[PDB]
Amino acid sequence: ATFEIVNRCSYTVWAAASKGDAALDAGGRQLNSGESWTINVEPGTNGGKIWARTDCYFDDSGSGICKTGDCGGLLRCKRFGRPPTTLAEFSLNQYGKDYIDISNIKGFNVPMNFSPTTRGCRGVRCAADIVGQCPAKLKAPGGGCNDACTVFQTSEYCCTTGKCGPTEYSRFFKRLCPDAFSYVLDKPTTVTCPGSSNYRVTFCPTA
Repeated sequence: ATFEIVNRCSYTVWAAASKGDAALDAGGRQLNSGESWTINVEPGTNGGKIWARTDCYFDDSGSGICKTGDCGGLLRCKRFGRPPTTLAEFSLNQYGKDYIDISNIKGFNVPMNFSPTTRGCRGVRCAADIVGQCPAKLKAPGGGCNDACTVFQTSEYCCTTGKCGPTEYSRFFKRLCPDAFSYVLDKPTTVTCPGSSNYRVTFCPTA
């Protein structure tokens, strides 16, 4: 119900929180190095995601653009962010439980730790330097490292028929970040927590 979004990176980022068809709390906010943003997420939200955006520019009305994770050019996101985007995923109060995970299925742009601040479970993280190690063909000019489905648009990478296996590209993300989904059908890396737990999403955790 309460998430703290901390930016431990030495660079500014524009946090974002959405569930695809609506914002979570204010949906987005500028987050300078060291600043923390506290938001409230309604119990039961399904398919919620938190992520960071880099190199953004917003006018007074709140309209603009970012190089990674841009959401329809809005400061306060309603829709999901545009790849590459390391994703903090969660579905709350699902059958008495809470479910969280980190995903690289949509690429990686910023290192991240996702941990409960209440008891009953553990957190997950993906802090390796994926952007610096990013394969030549996946590097995104705007910054970040694209997932292979975003770059090649193939049934295999996008797991279109719900029938797909790991790939050299998915193995890259998996190699650097074991505890994060590297592709749609990756062995679940989801964590189960008590219903209504509180959480903290830290960007650049080992920074």
